Parts: sequence; C-alpha cells; structure tokens
Amino acid sequence: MRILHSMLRVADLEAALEFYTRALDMRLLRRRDYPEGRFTLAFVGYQDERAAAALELTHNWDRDGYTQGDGYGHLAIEVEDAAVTCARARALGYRVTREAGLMQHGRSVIAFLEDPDGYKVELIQKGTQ
Amino acid sequence: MRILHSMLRVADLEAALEFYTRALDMRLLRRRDYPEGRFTLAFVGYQDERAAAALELTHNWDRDGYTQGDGYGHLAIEVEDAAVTCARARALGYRVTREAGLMQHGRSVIAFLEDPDGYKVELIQKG
Ligand code: NI
Ligand SMILES: [Zn+2]
Ligand SMILES: [Zn+2]
Repeated sequence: MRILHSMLRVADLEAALEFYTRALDMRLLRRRDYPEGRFTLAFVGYQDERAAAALELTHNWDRDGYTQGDGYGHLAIEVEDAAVTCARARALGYRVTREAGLMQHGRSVIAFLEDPDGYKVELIQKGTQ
Repeated sequence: MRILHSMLRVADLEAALEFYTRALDMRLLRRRDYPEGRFTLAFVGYQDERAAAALELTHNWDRDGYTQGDGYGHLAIEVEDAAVTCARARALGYRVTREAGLMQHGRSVIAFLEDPDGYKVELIQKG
C-alpha cells in the first residue's frame, strides 16, 4: 500500500501550475483536460507518480473559486535551504506567510508559503526535521 | 526536494487514528504533544518518513470541530484489492461511496472512504 496523491481544487489552473513549477521547482507529471466533464486535472511533483506521492490540482471550467475552511492544513516540502526558497517565492511575487526560522518550540528550520489560491505550503529544511 | 506530508486537522485524534490504522492499515510512525501550543501531532503512513510522504494529523486540544471548505479534495491510497478494503471499512462502520464514469479513471468504479472528520480517502486498486 502507498499514498498516491493529495488533491486540491484551484480557481486558475495556469496560475497554480506557475507557482508549483516556478516557485517550487516541481514538474508537471501528467495533465488531463476533459471537455466532456468540463474539468482539468494536473499532477505535479518531484518524482514519477509510480515512485512517490504527488500533488493533484483540479480545475472545474465553470467554477471561479472555492471556499477554504480550517480543516485542511498544508502540504509540506523538504528543501535544501528554506531562506533561499522563501527569497525565490518573494522575488517571483508569491506570498511568504512565515519567513524561514526555527519552529516556535524546536530546532527545525521551517517557513510557510501560500500558493495563489491561498493553500499553505510548509517548507522544512533538510536535516532539521 | 521531496513532498514530506499532507496535514489534516482532526476533532478526535483517537477516532482518527482508529480509522487510519484499522480501516487503512497505516502504521503510527510518530506522535508528539506540544503543550505550549496545546496540540498533538500524529504521522501515519505505510513507509518510513525518510523514504515517503506521510499523512500528518493535528489535534488542537481546545477544539471540538472544524469548518470544512470546498477547496480540499481527498487523499488517494493504492490498495491490493479495493473490494476487500471497502468490505473491511463497512464492517468497521465507516461510510464507503462509489463513483462510476469518472473520466480520469477509464472503466474503473472508484471507492471513497469517509474518515471520522468527513475527509475523503480515494482507493486506487494496484495495477
Ligand atoms: Ni506539517
Ligand atoms: Zn485522486
Ligand atoms: Zn480520482
């Protein structure tokens, strides 16, 4: 058994893909656009879907946005240097909600970004987790 | 770089753990109280955290529930036999929903399990 993917709904799929690929260096693993169902799916990640869990982004062509609640948390990504990843996001015009630094009560170097839809991305510096 | 985990907030950690460990056969990899923040984290998965992405569960001690929006989709898991997993989940009293005709799943009918907090788990049969 294995975890295959986490799925999120996005208002603008191209804006979403630009964040994941440009700010986070993920690659587009697979994209499928169904005119019969009026939706598109896009799987983004770092390794092939056969090898690791991916992020699935869904866009319903006739929806203009979604309502976020407080149940869903975040997607966490392991990074070489959290300050460097933050500075890249900032330079690209994306939201850094918590700059790289030690976790409130711990020794892990963490940062938080928000993607264009407002979903939280937790960055955890390698070795510190 | 790699994906480390997806995090969901849970109203009752013990109920959530009962679902992920018994209905889904996940292993409790790590769990820790953070008394200063008044929360407990639990990490459930199938492989070691250093090797694969896990599911992080947050239980806030002063909360009884969460307001779910319509943005979050589901977590998908690969299973040996979906029919066996569904039957096992139903025996345990969890809701199973099945969807036919999903364009991205070809001829397959896809089962979704509902966890105690109402989060959906998509079952994808291996092969
Ligand atoms: Ni986390
Ligand atoms: Zn899925
Ligand atoms: Zn699906």
